[PDB]
Amino acid sequence: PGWEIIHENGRPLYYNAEQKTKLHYPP
Repeated sequence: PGWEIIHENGRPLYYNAEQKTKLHYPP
């Protein structure tokens, strides 16, 4: 929960503020 999706340097990557996480794909 909390994970989202935004733009880092041009590509849409997964975001997360609830746990302060980031990525481009799930586990």
